[PDB]
Amino acid sequence: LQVSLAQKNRELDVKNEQANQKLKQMVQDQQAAEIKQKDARELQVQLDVRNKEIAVQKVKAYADLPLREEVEQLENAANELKLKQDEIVATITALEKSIATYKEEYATLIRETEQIKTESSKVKNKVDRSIALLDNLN
Repeated sequence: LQVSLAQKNRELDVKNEQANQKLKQMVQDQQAAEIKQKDARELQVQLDVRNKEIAVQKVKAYADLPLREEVEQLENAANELKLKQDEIVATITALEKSIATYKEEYATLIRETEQIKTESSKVKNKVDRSIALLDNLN
C-alpha cells in the first residue's frame, strides 16, 4: 500500500502541474483581454467628449434658429460617432464576456487545484501512517 500511495502521489504531482501550468496560460490569456478592456474603455470615455460636445452645439444652434448648413454638419458628425460608439460598445461586450468566462474558468481550474492539493495531503498522512506501521511491525 506504500508503493501505490507513492504512485498516486505522482499521479497527483502531474495532475497538479498539468493544471498548475494551464492556469499560467489563463493569467497571460485574461490579463491580455483586460488590457483591451481598460484600453477600449479609454475610447468609450475619450469619444464620450465628442457626443457630449457635438450635443450642446446642436441644442444651441437649433434654438439660434452658414448656421443652417454648419448645423447639417454637426448632425452628421454626431452620426459618424453614434455609429462608431455602437462600434466600441460592441467591442467592449466582446471582451466583457471573453474575460468574464476566463474568470469562471480560472475559478474552475482553482477548484481542480484545491481538490488536488487536498488529495496529495490525505495521501501523505496515509503514507506517513504506513511508515509508522511498518516500523512497529518490523
